[PDB]
Amino acid sequence: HHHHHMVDEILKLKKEKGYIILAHNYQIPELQDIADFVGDSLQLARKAMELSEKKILFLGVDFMAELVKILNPDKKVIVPDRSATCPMANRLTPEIIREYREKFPDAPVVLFVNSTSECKTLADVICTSANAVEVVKKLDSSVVIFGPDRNLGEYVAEKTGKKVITIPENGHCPVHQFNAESIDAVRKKYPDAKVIVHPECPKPVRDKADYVGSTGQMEKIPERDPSRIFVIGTEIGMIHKLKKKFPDREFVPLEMAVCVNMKKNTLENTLHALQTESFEVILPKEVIEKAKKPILRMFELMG
Ligand code: SF4
Ligand SMILES: [Cl-]
Ligand SMILES: [Cl-]
Repeated sequence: HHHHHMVDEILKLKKEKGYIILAHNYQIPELQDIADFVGDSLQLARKAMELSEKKILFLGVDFMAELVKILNPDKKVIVPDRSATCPMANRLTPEIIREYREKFPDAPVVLFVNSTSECKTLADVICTSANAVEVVKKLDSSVVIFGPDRNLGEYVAEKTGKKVITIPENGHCPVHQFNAESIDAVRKKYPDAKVIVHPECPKPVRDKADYVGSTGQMEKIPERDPSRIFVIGTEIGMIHKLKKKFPDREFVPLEMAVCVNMKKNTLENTLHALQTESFEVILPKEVIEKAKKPILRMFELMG
């Protein structure tokens, strides 16, 4: 009854106070269901650019809320838990970027969107899981600096044939460290299922999958693949999203994988956020201006 109370009050306050709710794919299902749009980080930031509303309640982690703010600088962006963050992103530092630029000055700095806003001010181009191959393909250089995810960087090297210098050392997402034995098991249990895993997964997992793709790419695979069962190698929130879009398919987690930071957002603190209209995401004007440069370069490459 309190969830119904909270859901009803959340819906009431968002209309009353003029908020659009954007939720990342990895939010708990109860928050996905009250959001106006559910998607990946860049998808939500670009969706916000289209909106006539000027107030956004963002449900994800801090670098994503900040990406919304960078591309929507004149909108008020609030989050329910100001400590929700990406530990992988936080392991890459300005000092490491500057060190590697000095070592490899002819190598463009390609930063995965899962990166701090401060790191973005130092990057030559931003990329996402879905466009990293195309972005690195179109760059002039046969060598790039790439971070913060080593698995994604090595996947890009495989697909482009280019040299990819990854930073920091052992940059990785703990959520996507499935083991390849999980794929061996599902091949036995569901011999006709299609296995889709994220490019942030380790190479033995990527190489055993039917598809490697971002969450956005996962959402599009059943549009062209009629298989009845998909096994999904990413954070558990995506199962809810996929089942909602394709109710006549079955979606099976490769393993249970939970991002603790994504789960910091709850109905209760989401309600608190609408009641208090906090916590506002604020970036210095200078950070927004500098971080926009590699984001626009990414838009330009994607043509
Ligand atoms: S799922 Fe991994 S990459 Fe995404 S926010 Fe959580 S820790 Fe960071
Ligand atoms: Cl704006
Ligand atoms: Cl993520």
